[PDB]
Amino acid sequence: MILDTDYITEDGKPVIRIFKKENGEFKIEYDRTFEPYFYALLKDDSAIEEVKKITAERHGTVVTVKRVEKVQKKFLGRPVEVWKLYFTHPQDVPAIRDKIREHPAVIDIYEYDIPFAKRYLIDKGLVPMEGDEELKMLAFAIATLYHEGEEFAEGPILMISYADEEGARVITWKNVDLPYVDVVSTEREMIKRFLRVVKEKDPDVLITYNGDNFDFAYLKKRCEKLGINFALGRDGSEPKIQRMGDRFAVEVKGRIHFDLYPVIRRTINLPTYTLEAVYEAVFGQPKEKVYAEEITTAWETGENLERVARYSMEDAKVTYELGKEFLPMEAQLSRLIGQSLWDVSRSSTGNLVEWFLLRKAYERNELAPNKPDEKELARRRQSYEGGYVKEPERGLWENIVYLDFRSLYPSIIITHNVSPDTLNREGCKEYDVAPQVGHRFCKDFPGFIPSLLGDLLEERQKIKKKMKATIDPIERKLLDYRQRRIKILANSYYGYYGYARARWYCKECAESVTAWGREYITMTIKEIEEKYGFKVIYSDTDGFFATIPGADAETVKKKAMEFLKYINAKLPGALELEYEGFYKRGFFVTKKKYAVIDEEGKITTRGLEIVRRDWSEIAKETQARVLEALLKDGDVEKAVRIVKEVTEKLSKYEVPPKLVIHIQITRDLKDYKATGPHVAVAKRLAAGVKIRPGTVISYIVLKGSGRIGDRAIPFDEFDPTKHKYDAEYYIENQVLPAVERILRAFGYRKEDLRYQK
DNA sequence: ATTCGCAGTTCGCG
DNA sequence: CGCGAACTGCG
Ligand SMILES: Nc1ncnc2c1ncn2[C@@H]1OC[C@H](OP(=O)(O)OP(=O)(O)OP(=O)(O)O)[C@H]1O
Ligand SMILES: [Mg+2]
Repeated sequence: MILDTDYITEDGKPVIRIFKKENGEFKIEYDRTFEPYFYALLKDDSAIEEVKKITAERHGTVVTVKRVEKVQKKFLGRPVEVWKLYFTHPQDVPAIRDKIREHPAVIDIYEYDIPFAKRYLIDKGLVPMEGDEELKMLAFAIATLYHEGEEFAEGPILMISYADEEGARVITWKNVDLPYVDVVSTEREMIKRFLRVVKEKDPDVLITYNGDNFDFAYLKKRCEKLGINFALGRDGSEPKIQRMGDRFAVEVKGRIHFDLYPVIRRTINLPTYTLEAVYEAVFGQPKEKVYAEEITTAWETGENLERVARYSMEDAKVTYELGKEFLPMEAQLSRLIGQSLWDVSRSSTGNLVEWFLLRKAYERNELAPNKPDEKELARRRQSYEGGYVKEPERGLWENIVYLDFRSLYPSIIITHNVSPDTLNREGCKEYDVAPQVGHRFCKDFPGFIPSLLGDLLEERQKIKKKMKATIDPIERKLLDYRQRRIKILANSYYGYYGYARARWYCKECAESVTAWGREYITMTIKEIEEKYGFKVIYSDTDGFFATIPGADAETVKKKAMEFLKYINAKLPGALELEYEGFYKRGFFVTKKKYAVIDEEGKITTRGLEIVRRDWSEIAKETQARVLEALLKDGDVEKAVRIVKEVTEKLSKYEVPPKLVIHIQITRDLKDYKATGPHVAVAKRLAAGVKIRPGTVISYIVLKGSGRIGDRAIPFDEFDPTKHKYDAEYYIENQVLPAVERILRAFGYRKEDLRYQK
């Protein structure tokens, strides 16, 4: 099982390093034979010798062209012969590719911007994480002595806990008597103790939670203080850090640093991403949280250190369980894209498509295009129209059915052969003309990209069928996450057409897939109203909510199933309309804001203020309560009593202050053109932190009139006595708007609700 | 740093 | 105050 790939330089030569474990043994393979290259299209084959003389220099040493080869490639399905220019070192290309393209005898060059490590996997035909090997893995987490100081790693690490299959152990240098706690002399003795354990446990996957930005960054800066060689890797190297765009990540060579934080962010969407809520949302079991202020206060006095070692023991055991459930999900995802697990688990969806097509373009012998310069990327500022959101029928309806298309946008690409190489190809015999935009796509041959999208949806349906055949609630819950990732990955190919930095950028292909679907969802809605006589309530892009105004649930289900028989046969190719779910009652506020319930006791909310992160907890709590009462048995008279019991309770001072709103800071400190209630909290207290993009600023609005921007004052600087809370504003700006937008369909102009006296 | 459609707060500002 | 620009997060 190829774990990862790498390359180093020995005396000006490249040495590919293949990290793999096979038959239960770790092994490194070195390949000094592989050679970098990039293709060049020439006007004539007589001017190749005058091109074989181009010379540059990287660091004061001459750059030449090693070997030259003549191959036949296919540019967007068009045959072409380009010259393959081999070089001695991968870094020779960026020093000479710009001098070669400026040559008057060349037309253009391709495949000059690609990592030499990923090039070895694209060529040769190697897929990481491919095999039946059982990977030995352990998770670890650390506890720090954190005062409210300034420097990052000024406080020492107190206890490094780790957990594998044998259990969770803690290593501290303080007097703690527990079965799983290892006591050492000083902080230096436990860091070298952790190295002794990592080398002894022999793991291939190092699991951490936010270890990219904290743990490895903390242990490193702490070893700078103690002068310790943090040789974690199989190669014997210290954990290397690579900056990804803005943030950074840490890799351990010879192993796989599995940071669960970037993976779980995309896998499941939750209000908070603390390890307590993640373990609760995945395993249904509560986990306690002790804070650094509680840890520091407990370590200074030397008392209550049993909980700190108990909490740290939980962090290692919880991280290992999570890292064990999500590893097969990222292992297969690494097999699809064909790159290292460390890259795939933390890279964007746009790069996963980039790595996948480059591997396929080498199989199809397709010469991949290039990324745009400033000129071409400026042309791609064009926008297109896509998505038909129907104005919903405001009010409460019953016995509603949600019939949504199954992978609408990818199926349109597969069925209509939507591809840049099929777009307006003059000469073919069969065309598929797109609505409104008028683009036509050749169908004589399977175009590049639709042929790849077919097998991706087959890998998702296999996971969908495993869910039905699985009785384990947690094991089937992970499969729901896997089939959901393939859905997001498939639609990324459609958005990849609209991506300005995409190699296979085709706005026409993107605008056509949006032209379709808009035609399909409007066609499908009219077939339900004119025939069968459904009352379509609201549609977004893939489906709609339809019902019969008076028929019971039995008639609506049967008639909807017959409608599925009378649409799928009419829809061509991969286009299919499926029965996703029936619902007892459902409220539709406005566009993309609605609530719905199953026949079984549960509530599903989409777009409403409950899911919004930047709202007061009382606004989400009350809105969920008035929704829970409405969908259970109507009883709006009882729901109105709920909207008044909190406003009257808001007259007196609130419960221990919820009413915390959360808005992170985008842009950069002062790059704003307008300051709201937050940002003003960032403008103040800035002389503070770096105020880097992505910092949540939670404030509390108090005092009285005017601002807003001048009435907050966050949460860390709050006092219920000297700083009189408002107990208002939230009755007009938080709670009441998120509620009136619901009850207004019943005839309440907010004249009711309050007042006293 | 896949695409676009979407409701909404906030408020400087003639 | 009504309207628009900026800003936030969700689908
Ligand atoms: N991030 C996205 N960007 C653009 N279009 C998207 C995105 N996610 C989805 N879409 C597209 O817009 C809607 C549609 O995603 P559905 O919620 O309707 O779910 P499925 O149909 O894919 O999969 P199912 O049958 O429910 O199992 C998808 O085509
Ligand atoms: Mg969805």
